[PDB]
Order: sequence, then C-alpha cells, then structure tokens
Amino acid sequence: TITVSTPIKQIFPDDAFAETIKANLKKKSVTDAVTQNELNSIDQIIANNSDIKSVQGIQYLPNVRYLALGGNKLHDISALKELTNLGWLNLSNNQLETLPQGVFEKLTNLTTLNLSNNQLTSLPQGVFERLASLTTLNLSNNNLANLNDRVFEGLTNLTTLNLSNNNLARLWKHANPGGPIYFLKGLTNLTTLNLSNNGFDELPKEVFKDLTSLTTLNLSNNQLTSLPQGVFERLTNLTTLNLSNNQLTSLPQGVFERLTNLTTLNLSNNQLTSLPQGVFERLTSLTTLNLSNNQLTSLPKGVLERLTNLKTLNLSNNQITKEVCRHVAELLKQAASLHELHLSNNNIGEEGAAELVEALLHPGSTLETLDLSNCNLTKEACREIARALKQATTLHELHLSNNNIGEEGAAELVEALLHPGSTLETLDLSNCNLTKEACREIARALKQATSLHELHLSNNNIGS
Ligand SMILES: [Ca+2]
Repeated sequence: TITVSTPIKQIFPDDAFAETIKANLKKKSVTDAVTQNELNSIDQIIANNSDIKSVQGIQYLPNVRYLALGGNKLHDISALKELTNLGWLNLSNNQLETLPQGVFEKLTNLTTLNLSNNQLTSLPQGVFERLASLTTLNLSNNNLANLNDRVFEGLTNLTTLNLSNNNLARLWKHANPGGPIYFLKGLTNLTTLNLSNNGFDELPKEVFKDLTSLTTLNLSNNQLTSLPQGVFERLTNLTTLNLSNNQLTSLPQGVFERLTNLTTLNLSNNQLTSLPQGVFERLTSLTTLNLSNNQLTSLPKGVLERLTNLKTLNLSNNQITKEVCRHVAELLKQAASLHELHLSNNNIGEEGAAELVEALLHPGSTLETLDLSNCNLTKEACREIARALKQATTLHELHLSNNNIGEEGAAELVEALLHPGSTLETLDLSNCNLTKEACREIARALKQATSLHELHLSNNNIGS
C-alpha cells in the first residue's frame, strides 16, 4: 500500500514497466503521481514485448486479474507472489531459468498459466499444489528434464497440459534410476495432452492409466520404436491420437482396441513395415487414418474392414503391393464413406490402378479425391481410369503428376472428361511425358468441361 501521491517512476524502478503503468492508467508521464485508489483500479495489464526486466512495484496492485507479460526479460517473479486475484497469466518468452517451490502458493484463482518458451530445467515438488481452479498449463519450449512423481499434484481441474519441446525422455526409461517417473498420476480431468518433441524412446505402460477424460494425446516427434500393449488400455474417451514422426517399427496387436471413439489416428512418418490384423478392428468411429511415409508393402485381408466410417485414408510414400490395392478397393465397395484416398509415391502400376478402377466402377463409391502421383502408371492404366471418369460421378479431384502417361494416355482422359458423367473439378497432369502441343490441345478441349475449376500441366516441355 501507498499513502501519498507518488510518482510511478518511484514505485516501478524498471523504466520500461513504469511506462507500462503510466500507459495503463492513461497518464502523460512516469513523473505523474498516482494514488492507491488509482493503483486499485487496475484489473488488467497487457505488456507483451515491452522490454521489461523487472515487475517490482506490481506488489502494490492488489486487483490484477489478467496479466500478460509475454516477450520480456523477466528472470524473477517474486513481485507476483501475493496478487491473489490473478486468473490469467502469461509469462511466455521471458528469461526464467528456475522457479521456487511455492511462488504460486498464493495464486488460488489462477485458471490459465502460460510458462512456454522459457529455460526451465526442472520443477520442484508441488510447485502448483494450490492451483485447484487451474485448467490450462503451458510449459512447452522449455529445457525440462527433472520432474518427480508429484510435480503436478493438486492440479485436479486441469483440462489442457502442454509439455512439448522439452527434454523429459530419460524420466520415462525403465532403467532410469528409481524406475520411470509417473508424473501424470491423478490427472483425471485432463482432456488435452501434448508430449511431442521430447526425445522419448520408451513409453511405460501405465503412464496414462489415470487419464479417464483424455480426448487428445499428442506423442508426435519423439524417438519411439514400440508401444507396450495396453499403454492406451484405459484412454476410453480418446478422439485424437497423434503418433506421427517416431521410429515405430512394430505395433502390438490391440494397442488401440479400447479406443472406440477415436476419430483420427496419425501414424505417419515412421518405419512400419507391417500391421497386425485386428489392429483397427474396434475403431468404428475412425474417420481419418494417415499412414504416409512408412515402409508398408503387404497387409492382412480386413486390416481396413471394420473402418466403415473411414473418410480419408493416406498411404502416400509407401511400397504398397497390388494385393493391398484390392483390399482398399474392397473397402470402398462396402464402406461407401471413403472420400479422400492418397496413394502417392507407391508402385501401383496398371495392376493396381485396375484394382482401383473396380471400386470406382461400383455405384456406391463416394470417392471424391484420388491421388496417384508417381505411381508408375502407364498409358494403358489410363484406358482403365478413363472408364471410371465417365461414370464415377462423385469423383472431383484426380492427381496423376509425375507419371509416364504420354499423349495417348492423356487423350484417353480428355475423351473421358468431355463425357456427360464427368463431374471432375481438378486434374493434375504435371510431368506426365507431354509436349506443349499436347498441353495446349488439352487445355483447349477442357474449357468445355463443365465442372473443371483447376488444371495443371507443368513439367511437360517439348515443342512438337
Ligand atoms: Ca528507473
């Protein structure tokens, strides 16, 4: 408390923060005197990127609720201890290396706490004990490596917790001294967990066993090579699972068997070379499966069977076998939901494209986008595709870039696309072995194509 009109300057030693208080109170100068009543009138401060090193003085602002200090140079935050009305707090992008146990002992009304992009290395026990109303905690982009069992104890109303771009990996290795640290114990309301970008190479079963309420788990960009059976056993409410960008080489059978609400599974960028049958048996809600950038070849009949709600399937960048193309096509004759199908950079060839035309020729195909970039397709894969382009009325996008289509192949497609049942909006035929003469004839005849918004003919550079 102050009891005399005092210059801002005298209360807030940091020239930059004084200027913040001046602005915040609408005074012309830091030399202007303030009263306690005026300091009591401050319930919100927005001071991101203000070149602040020091919030000394803020102690005298008993009523602050919303405090935004992102982008400054704060290392200490003692001055905040007792601002008990704080509900929203942004301290991201400062120079905080360390936090005392108990700095938030008194911040009982805090609901949102952003601590991202600092240089925290560890956190003492119960550093958030008394934040019972806290629902969002962001600790991404720190250097965190050292947490105990109970660093997140007391946080029983937490709904979002972001730990991305830290270095927690060693804490979850089995040989780690004491065993792995199960620091998600009790987090019963947690709905959103982002654990991407640590160096995680093991994942103990039971790290998530209490997360009854989880909807989104992000494990992207770690070093994982396998998942223990039942590491998701009790994540029953889960809708989004992101396992992209790991080293996954095998999945156990029924790692996801208890995840019936799952709508989105990102398995992209790994080294999966196989998938056990049944792995997708109980995912009847799943609408997006992304398996791109992996080393797939063969797959059991009915790895995709139960996925009758599936809507986008991405198998780009694999070495899919002609067999697998028949399963996919199989799915489409039955599912009648699959809309996007990405098969880029696979050796499909005529053999696969024919298999895939079978479905497209089936009245019940809902397929809207097909991408067969660089699929090693021929001019006679196009006789077969053309067949469908006349019929498959739901088909709107077709990408055949970087294939050896040639002119006789392209012509097939123009006679098809000029046909009454063509509803195609987009055609990509870049690098398909075409002349300008070709490309110009193509462009011209497709101006008559009623549905065609979009047409690419690049990397086809020969004049006659
Ligand atoms: Ca000063």
